[PDB]
Amino acid sequence: VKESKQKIHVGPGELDDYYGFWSGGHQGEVRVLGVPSMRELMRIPVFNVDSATGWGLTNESRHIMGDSAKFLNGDCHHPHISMTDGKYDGKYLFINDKANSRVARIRLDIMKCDKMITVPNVQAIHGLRLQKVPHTKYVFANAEFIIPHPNDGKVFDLQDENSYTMYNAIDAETMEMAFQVIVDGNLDNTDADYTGRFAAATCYNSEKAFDLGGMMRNERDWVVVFDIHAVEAAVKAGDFITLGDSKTPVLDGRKKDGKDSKFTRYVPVPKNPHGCNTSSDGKYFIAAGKLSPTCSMIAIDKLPDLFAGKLADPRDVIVGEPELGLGPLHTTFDGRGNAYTTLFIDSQVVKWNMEEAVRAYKGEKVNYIKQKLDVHYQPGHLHASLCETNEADGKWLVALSKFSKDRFLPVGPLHPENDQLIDISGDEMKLVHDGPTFAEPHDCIMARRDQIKTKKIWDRNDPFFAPTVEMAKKDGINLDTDNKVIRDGNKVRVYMTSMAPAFGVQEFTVKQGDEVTVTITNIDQIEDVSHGFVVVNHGVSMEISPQQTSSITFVADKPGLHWYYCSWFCHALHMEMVGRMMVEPA
Amino acid sequence: QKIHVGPGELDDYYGFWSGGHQGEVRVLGVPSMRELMRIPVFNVDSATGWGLTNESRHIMGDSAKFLNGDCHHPHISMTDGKYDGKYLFINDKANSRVARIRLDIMKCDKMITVPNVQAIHGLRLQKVPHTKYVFANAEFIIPHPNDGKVFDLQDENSYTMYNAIDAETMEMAFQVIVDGNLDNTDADYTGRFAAATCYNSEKAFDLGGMMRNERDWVVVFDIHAVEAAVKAGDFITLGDSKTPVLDGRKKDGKDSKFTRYVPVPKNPHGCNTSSDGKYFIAAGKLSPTCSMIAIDKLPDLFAGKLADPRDVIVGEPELGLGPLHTTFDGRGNAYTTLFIDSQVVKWNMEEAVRAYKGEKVNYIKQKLDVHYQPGHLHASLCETNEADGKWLVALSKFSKDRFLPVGPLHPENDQLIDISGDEMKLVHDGPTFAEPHDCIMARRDQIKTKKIWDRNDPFFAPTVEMAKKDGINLDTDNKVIRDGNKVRVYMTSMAPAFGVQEFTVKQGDEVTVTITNIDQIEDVSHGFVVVNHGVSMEISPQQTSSITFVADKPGLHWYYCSWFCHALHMEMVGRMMVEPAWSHPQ
Ligand code: CUZ
Ligand code: CUZ
Ligand code: CUA
Ligand code: CUA
Ligand SMILES: [Ca+2]
Ligand SMILES: [Ca+2]
Ligand SMILES: [Cl-]
Ligand SMILES: [Cl-]
Ligand SMILES: [Cl-]
Ligand SMILES: [K+]
Ligand SMILES: [K+]
Ligand code: NA
Ligand code: NA
Repeated sequence: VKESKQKIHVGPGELDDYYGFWSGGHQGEVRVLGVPSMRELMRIPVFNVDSATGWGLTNESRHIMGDSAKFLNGDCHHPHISMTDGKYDGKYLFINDKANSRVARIRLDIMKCDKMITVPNVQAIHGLRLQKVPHTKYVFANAEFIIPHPNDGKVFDLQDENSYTMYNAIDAETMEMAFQVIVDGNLDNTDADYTGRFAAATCYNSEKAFDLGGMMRNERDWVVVFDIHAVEAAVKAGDFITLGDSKTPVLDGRKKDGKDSKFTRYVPVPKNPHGCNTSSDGKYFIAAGKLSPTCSMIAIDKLPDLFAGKLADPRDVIVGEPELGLGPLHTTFDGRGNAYTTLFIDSQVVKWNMEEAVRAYKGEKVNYIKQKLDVHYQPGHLHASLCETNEADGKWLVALSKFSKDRFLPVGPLHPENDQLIDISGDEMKLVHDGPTFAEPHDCIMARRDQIKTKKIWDRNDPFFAPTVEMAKKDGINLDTDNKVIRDGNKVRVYMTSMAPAFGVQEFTVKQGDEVTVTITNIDQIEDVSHGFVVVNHGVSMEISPQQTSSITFVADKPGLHWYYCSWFCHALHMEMVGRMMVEPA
Repeated sequence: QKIHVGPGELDDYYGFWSGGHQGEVRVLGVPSMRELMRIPVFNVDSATGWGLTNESRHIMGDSAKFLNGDCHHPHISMTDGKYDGKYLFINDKANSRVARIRLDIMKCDKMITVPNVQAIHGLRLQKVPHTKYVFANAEFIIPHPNDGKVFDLQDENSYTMYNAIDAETMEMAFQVIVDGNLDNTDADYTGRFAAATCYNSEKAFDLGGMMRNERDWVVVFDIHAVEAAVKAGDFITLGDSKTPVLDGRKKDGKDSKFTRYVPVPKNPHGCNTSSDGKYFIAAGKLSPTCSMIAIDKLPDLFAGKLADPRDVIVGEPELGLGPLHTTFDGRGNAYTTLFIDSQVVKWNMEEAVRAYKGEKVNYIKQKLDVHYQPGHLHASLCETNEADGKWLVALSKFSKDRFLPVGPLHPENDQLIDISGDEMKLVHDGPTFAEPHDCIMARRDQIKTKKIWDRNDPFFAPTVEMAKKDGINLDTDNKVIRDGNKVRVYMTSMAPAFGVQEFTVKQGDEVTVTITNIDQIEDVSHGFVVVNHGVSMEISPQQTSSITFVADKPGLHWYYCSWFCHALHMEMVGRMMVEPAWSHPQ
């Protein structure tokens, strides 16, 4: 007998116990919450354009985004923290972009997106998870949609032999592509084991159809399992192809005339399975059945035998398939032997014992279902604290539901999502908080307070703005001290320091049509004294936090006097922290 | 007073938070302080497609080219000095705009760029007999014309103007040229008078210059006199704008018919009408005081019956360091933020008024420490004669240690204070992104929202007229219209299927996709994303939405529904097929 009775109120002056990193869904950002208060502490722009910080407007951010800076949107579902020996190391957060086919990396010491990649020769990055062991060497990412190769407009048929999608591995540290694996069917969600050898992904479109009925035709789709050791061996030996103008090694993981690839095995699983979740004891890949009212449990310790050809049937790695309820979508773990699964249709979270499900599969009469909790309403992902690590602590559970209906004040035709906090510390789940959120977070991830270490002020050598420091070097500029205007034909480069309540350059004059770059170094050393920079009626806006250098480029297309001001309230004389751009007529 | 809203309980008040330089409006429930909705206004919203869709860009006009805004001052329309819940208005200081939000659909439905001005900062609404005018301050002095010949702020044609917008039409009504500049503004409870603070009476551009005078002033506007001069045709126009412009400057020491200038120390900031209608209260900022202007003495001031503009001042209580803003409990007490001392001071207005007559009396009742450096503050219904004295939000600019570390950029701290009793009680610390400046609360029963769209809503009526030219009936048609190098796709949607699931175009075609969500069930919203084309929008039940993009890439391109709407949501998808340009003319 142990009861669920954790404190939920975080009063003035008290601090949260966990960080929560919420995906922003089709709003495109990442949100940092405090747990258990469920208050949003910070927003990290990633695929959105952020008016406040200038992400998407500044030269530093557009350099990280590359050519994809032309997009103003993203759709990000699956945030994950890098690991060392199967435990969070607090270094990086990665997330997908389903809308423009990207993966982004966030540095958790500065809480900024510091790298972004457009995955080549695919459409729509959905599923994303990280290698756990020995550490996060690879980010694994699913491309969801089957497309022609090449996609040059000659062939549109998804049944053609060169229409397919690929599993993607990105080098976590360099954020360059490592390899791609062609698969049969498509790819939904993915997870990795606790050794580094295996990863797995659900497939819902084994039919390679484009219509709803066609995509639901097969009694079973599959989870495809990847022998990452085998893939690495083939890349190391150089036997791969490349596609288009991308140098990424491409390996063929499709079945050929019934014959298995070295790189993959296809484990039949009902039906349009969705979630793909590694148990924290590392025993199971658990696929949520969605259209089937089940989960399927793949025994990871049978996968070597499967790939060695020792097993008569790929279904032999299935060791449990418990019946849970209508519309299972995702599963998480308390570290105590229980799994917790969302039932989208029944609108519940079901708590069940994994080892008892395995014994039921053998035909033992044993009830593995422990409890069903109503949630509100239609849950998608759920996440228990540290569930993606061998330190899963069984304390907090968030169920992220898609219809809030009557749970909050009405706010028009568009409704918030309902992310509900559930106490799982004891024998019974207890619903303790309804958290409304914008734009459909899909998944979230929690970390202990002590697993995240952040900078209080920027380092002057930070790679985030090192290209800008390089530009300054070519102009002979010492960013820490200089207040100067460089003139270069019709280009103008303003460099200034800033120190509340004054910009270091408070007026400058240019010619109508000049392309103006303004670089600002915040030389305040007091924590929290951020500055801003807005040029009135020019669409220019950006953050400069303590010891940061930030820069932005715009064309002075309007003759006359044009004011600029500090947007970050920074001092009693904030309103007076202004300057003038004077534009001489053409 | 209930502080906590548990699962299944609803908040008692709506809160409408400004987003500051993040550019949106945020809808909170009070007292839980949870964010229920985001309403994009000057920001580009990836989730709903605000700034990408044709409906939103139509409302933004040419200013749709800007991806940023800086909004500070949200206010709710009134009838006879009470909220009527029809509209919310807000400023854009970055690109000189005013936006209107329709509170039944919680969307921005109108936007205006204020002509011949730079930086719309202060904004407030006429109270009586209703909100006929939106009053808005242009903060920065500029030359007229601003054509690059003259830059001097001391030129006789360099000035700023006070701005009145017709609330219902969202067209300019008039502009009043003023001496000095403009900061914040409020209106009386008769409709005759508005008032604004000025901090740059010096017409300087440097910090020392702007602080030189011991007093600036609050300028008072006789709206009756302005309206009468407009009716009589007694006005000019500036540049290409037909807005009536009136001259409220002093000339050679003689007052305008339209304005009186009340000397007030010192770089004063907040300008707040007491809920009993007695006072304009200006916060002294650099002077440790507030100055109370007796509204019932203004008739005598404009009739030349007073010896000295100071004679309308009837109190100037000393409150503490850095008074910024004042609000009201409706019980005769005022509450003022002290930015420097980092407190809210509660004081009794009538006792301050007799202390100004020399009657020694302690008008200060309590000082509450806030965390840290408060800017605006807001008591529930403070802007109406229904000011109820229950809740107070102080919106602070430095959160320092009050929340978990999240890197060099910190959240703001908006603190909920119980003022229902004699003693202010700090109950909740609410972290927020991007610097909310002001917020406004409304009782739950003052806001009436629509659960699904009306098919004749003006928000998308232009789109309906477009469809009519094509013979479309949006409620039923699934058609692809071709028109040269334009393609107009019209479809219905109903979970989990798009009404048009594939279409074919030529490379280079300009494609418009119009979607009408014909689901009738509340909260069943759909989305639309074209992979790798930067296209994303919301379509909520009974809404029509449209978006335009170029099919610049040959081949098959998937589109999908971004709003989780159904168990088969992963499968609500379609295909755009783009025929290569080398197979088509040119
Ligand atoms: Cu993209 S899917 Cu269950 Cu993760 Cu939401
Ligand atoms: Cu724009 S100022 Cu006190 Cu309102 Cu923040
Ligand atoms: Cu710098 Cu406010
Ligand atoms: Cu329509 Cu999900
Ligand atoms: Ca299938
Ligand atoms: Ca002054
Ligand atoms: Cl998953
Ligand atoms: Cl238990
Ligand atoms: Cl104010
Ligand atoms: K939703
Ligand atoms: K701040
Ligand atoms: Na990159
Ligand atoms: Na307009």
